[PDB]
Amino acid sequence: DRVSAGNLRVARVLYDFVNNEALPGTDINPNSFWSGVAKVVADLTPQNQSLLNSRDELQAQIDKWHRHRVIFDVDAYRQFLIDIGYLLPEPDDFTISTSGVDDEITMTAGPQLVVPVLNARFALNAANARWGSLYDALYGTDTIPETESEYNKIRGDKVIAYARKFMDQAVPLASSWTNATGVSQLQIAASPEKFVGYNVLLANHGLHIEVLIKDVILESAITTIMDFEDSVTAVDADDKVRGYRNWLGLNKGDLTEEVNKDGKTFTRVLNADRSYTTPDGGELTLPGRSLLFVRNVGHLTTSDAILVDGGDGQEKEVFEGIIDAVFTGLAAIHGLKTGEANGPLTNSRTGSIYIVKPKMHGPAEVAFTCELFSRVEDVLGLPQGTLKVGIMDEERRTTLNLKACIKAAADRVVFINTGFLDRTGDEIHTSMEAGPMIRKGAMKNSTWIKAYEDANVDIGLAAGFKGKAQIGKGMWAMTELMADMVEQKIGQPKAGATTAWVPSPTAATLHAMHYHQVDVAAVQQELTGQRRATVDQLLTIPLAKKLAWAPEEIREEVDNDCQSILGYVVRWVDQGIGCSKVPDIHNVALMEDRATLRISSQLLANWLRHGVITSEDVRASLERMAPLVDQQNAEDPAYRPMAPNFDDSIAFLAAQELILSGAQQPNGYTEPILHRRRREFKAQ
Ligand SMILES: [Mg+2]
Ligand SMILES: [Mg+2]
Ligand SMILES: [Mg+2]
Repeated sequence: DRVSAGNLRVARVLYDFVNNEALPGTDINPNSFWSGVAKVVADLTPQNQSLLNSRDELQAQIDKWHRHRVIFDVDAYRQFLIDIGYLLPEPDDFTISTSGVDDEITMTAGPQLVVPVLNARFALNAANARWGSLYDALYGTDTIPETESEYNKIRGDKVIAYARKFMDQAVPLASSWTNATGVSQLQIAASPEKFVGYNVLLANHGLHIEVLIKDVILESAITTIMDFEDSVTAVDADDKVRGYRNWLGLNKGDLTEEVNKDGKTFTRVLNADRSYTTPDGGELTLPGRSLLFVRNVGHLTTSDAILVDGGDGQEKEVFEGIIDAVFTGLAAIHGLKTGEANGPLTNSRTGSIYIVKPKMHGPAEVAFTCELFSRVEDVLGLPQGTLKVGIMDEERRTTLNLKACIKAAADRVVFINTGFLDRTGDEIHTSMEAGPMIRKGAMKNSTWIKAYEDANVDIGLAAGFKGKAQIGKGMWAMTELMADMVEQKIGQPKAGATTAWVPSPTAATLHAMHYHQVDVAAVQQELTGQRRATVDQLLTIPLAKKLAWAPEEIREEVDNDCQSILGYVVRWVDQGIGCSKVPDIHNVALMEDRATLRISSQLLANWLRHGVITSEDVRASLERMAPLVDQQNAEDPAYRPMAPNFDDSIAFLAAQELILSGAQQPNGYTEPILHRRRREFKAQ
């Protein structure tokens, strides 16, 4: 069940999906498509492999360098990084030129949702999360404490009062909103231009508020990243094709999903755009859906969805990132076109497609991404420059060369984002040989992470992002702890981030309040010109000093890390579920994703390498945490317990192998082990 398409031996499920579902309506001759795809693969594969080899070669050099330099000669270290080509010169100041970009990205500051593309139900909700009920968000979360079955009026009243107080912040009266006796320029029984329409529609900081006359709706997830990478499990052509079909469906605009509850079924569909009467009596139409990005995989992994003849290989698995650019690009044409075969809805209003590119190391790797995109646009007949790139700043070689990384994509970049979880994973792996690292929770307060976050913004603004491309920060992982999020996450817009990552539609609605409270444009303007971080700060390796930890602190870290690896991996391996809510050793429900795994496994691998803990301690902790995870999953009938037969569980062995072999994984990446182990489970 592979179709010969010249040099490509394509899994039929993929071949049929492309020819039967994706190609018609694109005006791309099917034979030209496969031939052109063959050629991109032939031409770009050697450079892809070469880039990966450079990764390994640099890491080998750093490992060796630390063998005797074990401490700290900062100057010698820095000059070594220069000599080996790890740290490259900063180019001169420039301004990005990226154009054809939507207003959601250039003009608006607000939340950005990330969702697993493989889950249609979740994807649909994510795309529809552009608008959400503040009342539902308040009532349904701990943002309104339970202090002091059916609706509860004493809660609803707190909800109403909270929204009222929010109204006084975002759309202030001339002379609280509470005292309003009714509404009719708008009148209530400060800035009159914040009345934009009715069907009552208000705008503050470029974001809409709708008061139903009853409820307050907030424009919430302005943009949404449909994720093929860390939040999904996709290890073969079957899984990939599920992902590509959902993405195709979102871009056609006809993705639907049946939802059955309480003996009733409703079909989930995409929301229409929203019409209003303007105050002059004219018409206004606003987007009903989040502007969609897609997160492709990075440069590392290969996929047997296509096996390749020619070049330097023998039926070589194709590079996954290459095929993601092709197939996510192809599907996204329908989100730009308006013919009969292209579905009822479009995504961009401006002729762009937005791909998030993760896990890139350094400017050559950004240049290669841009060439891939260029070659794909050629095969697809999209104008050059249509595939715009969201750059994840989440690898040390990228952070340290960030200005050159942006310049390498100056014509295509629509964001940068501090993917802080991967970035910490890379920090640990890169300096693995330097000595034992501080605890995961100490990393938050480290010199390097502070310079990483600040540099990103500075370099962004210095490259002229204000008004042209987002500057983003990272995910809030604690899904039930929304009072904490409303309290803490205001820090990101206050730091000049025009966007930050949220885990669900409800979190998007609550985080949107922060952008009403903080004028991110003015914050960005006050940041303009400032230089708040240094290369020497970034190069401060977060090594633990001696006598850093009482033995209980060591033990708390180990169990916490093992429980989190196990809770996430067991669902990954046994169920093919890539984004799980997993309760830590302190109880709290977290969004675990592959990057959370990278951090935990690398920290443990580092502690093992330097004798902070033993192999025996690791096994012991894993065995102790297994049944806790089994217990957490008990009410799920699809779950199979890991205990007591730990060595018969592929999931368990996968968690063990991530830690015990963690030091040998390229840059600490979890895919080689996880992909291997998921395939093993499927074939069992
Ligand atoms: Mg369409
Ligand atoms: Mg649209
Ligand atoms: Mg990441």
